[PDB]
This record gives sequence, C-alpha cells and structure tokens, in this order.
Amino acid sequence: NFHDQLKFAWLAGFVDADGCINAQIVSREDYLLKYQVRVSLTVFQSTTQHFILLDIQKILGCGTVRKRNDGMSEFCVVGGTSLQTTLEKLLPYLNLKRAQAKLVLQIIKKLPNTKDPSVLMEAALLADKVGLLTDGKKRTILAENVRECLKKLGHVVS
Amino acid sequence: NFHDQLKFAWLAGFVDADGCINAQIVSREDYLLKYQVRVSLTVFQSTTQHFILLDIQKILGCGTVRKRNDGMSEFCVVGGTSLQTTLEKLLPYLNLKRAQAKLVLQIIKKLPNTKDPSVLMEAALLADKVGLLTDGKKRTILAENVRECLKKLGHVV
DNA sequence: TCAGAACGTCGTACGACGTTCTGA
DNA sequence: TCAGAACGTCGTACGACGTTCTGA
Ligand SMILES: [Ca+2]
Ligand SMILES: [Ca+2]
Repeated sequence: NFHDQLKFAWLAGFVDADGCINAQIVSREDYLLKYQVRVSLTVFQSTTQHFILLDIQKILGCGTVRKRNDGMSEFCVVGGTSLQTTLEKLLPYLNLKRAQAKLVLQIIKKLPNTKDPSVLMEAALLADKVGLLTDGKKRTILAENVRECLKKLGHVVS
Repeated sequence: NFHDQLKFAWLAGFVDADGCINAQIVSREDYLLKYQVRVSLTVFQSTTQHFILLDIQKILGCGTVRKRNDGMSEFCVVGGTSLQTTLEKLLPYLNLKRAQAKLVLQIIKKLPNTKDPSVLMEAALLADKVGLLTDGKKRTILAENVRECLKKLGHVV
C-alpha cells in the first residue's frame, strides 16, 4: 500500500483536475417521495485515451466505464456503497475537491434512511450545498423542489 | 522522502489531467537562426482557485504564476534549466503525458547547442512530434518552416 | 418501489497555441 | 543576440447536469 498510496495520490490529482465529485437531486417517478439524492464520483477523458479510465477502475476495484456519443468517455462510481469506500481512499490526497468529498460523505450517512421525508430533505439540502462548490450552470432540481413536493405529498419536514 | 513523492504523484495526476507539457517553435526575429525551440510545463485553472497554482510552484520551487485576462490562471515552467529538474520529479508518476515528458527531455539535451543550425533542426523536428501528441489545432510554426528558413539563411541541413 | 447502469448534450474551463515585454 | 516573463485568445475536451434502461 506504500505503493497503493502513490496510485491514490495520483488519482486524487487526476480527479482534482479532470474529475467531478457531486450530489444531485434526481426525479424518480416511482419513488414514494418522488426524489433520490444521487452521489457520484466521475472522471472524464477523450475516448482516444479511453484506456486510462479503465486503469482507474482497476485501481478502485469498482465503478463503470462508458463512451458517450460525442467522443468523450466517462468513469463513474455511483451510490453510497461503492462511493464511500472510494472517497475514503482519495480523501487524504484531494485538494480542490475535499469540500465536495466531505460533504458527499455526510450525505452517504443519510442515504440508508431516506425513506423518511425529513432525512431525504436533510440530504437534499446537503446536495444543493455541493452544487455551489461545482462549476455547474444547468442545475434545476433544488432542495426547495423537494420541500414543495414533500409537503404536497402530505409529509411534514421543517 | 515519501512525503515529497506523494506530492509529486498528486502533481503528476494533476498535470496529466489539467496540464500541458509542450514544445513549440517560436519566431524570434533577433535570433541569428530566427527561431527558438521553447519547452514548457503549464497548469491551468480558473482564477477563482488561483491559489492551487501557487501551491504547485511551492512544491516545484520554481516557475511563474499568472492571471490571464479571461478568468483563467496559469502556472508555467519555461526552459531547459528549470524544466529538466521538474520533469524528472514527475516522470515516474505521469501516465497520460509521459511521452511528451520524455520527448521534451530529449529536446532539452539539445538546447545548449541550438546555435548550431543542424542541432536546432533536430530539436524542431522533435518539437513537431510533441505537437502530434497534444490536442492542439492552432499550430502554425512547423519544422518545415525552420528548414525553409535556415536554407534561405545560407545554412546547411 | 428502489437505484445503479447507461445515456445525451449545454456551457465553459481548459489546453495549447502565438506574441510582446523585459533584461541578461 | 538570447530567452524567460508575461501575455491574449481560439476551439474544444471536459464538467456537470438531467433522463432512460434495466433489474433487484
Ligand atoms: Ca479542471
Ligand atoms: Ca484534461
């Protein structure tokens, strides 16, 4: 692992630059609560170097690689189980994205209990908090969307 | 020390992603041979995180930081002396860009003798091979232009 | 009902050039 | 004459979303 820690450090550098540690509110039509707080780590690269994404997945021992239809490729670790393990590996070497990683780790604490509306609501608040740290400009689903909906659904939060 | 090389491994990962190890032929009108082969490592980032570039310079202990006029900032290490040292630190850890690093290291061997047009010509040929590895689409000055010019200048390749 | 796998694309933060300033 | 320091900006390779597919 003296060896491994060099890999993780390298990877941390790569994610700090060409990566994206994020947390979204995704609409889920068949969820009782209508929404999920998705958490993810993602690495982007031109498909012409698709292989490096496969090397990251080997390093982490989880996650998926895909080519998108525009010449780009992506590596993605989605969801509490895989992500938490991944982020603890990178956390000591992350510099730019340590805020998002720590925040996402708080979200992951909550995900087992997001069938409870107040918990789902907590997580979504945290999710918006991550979105302020990123360079996103297309984010439309906010915590206030969740709060309006939860209320309309008959639940009680604040 | 292992703490240093965790820094360099991180830096390598950062350069691999948001960096640029490069070689260009720059026009220099007061040069006898009219051209320089410039070598450089550069790290880009939005000025809103200007500070990270200052950390990289602290880690490398050389190079310069600048704010560009479009919200971007850059950390640059230019030229053989400081560059060779930098690239040797990162080389064990670079993955995407190890080819440019090695190629540029070949160029750096030649730079102390680029008053010799035959040597300038070799360097310029190498600088072209680095450019084929980058995603550049704006490259104008090729080795062919150095050769055309040297010959016009009365030199022999 | 869940929720990852797999996906499609908008907007710019990068990359990667070429050029002028400065001074050895 | 050199050659880094400092520069200005074009074109896209990224980021960072939101949506459909699949199956537990
Ligand atoms: Ca970046
Ligand atoms: Ca990149």
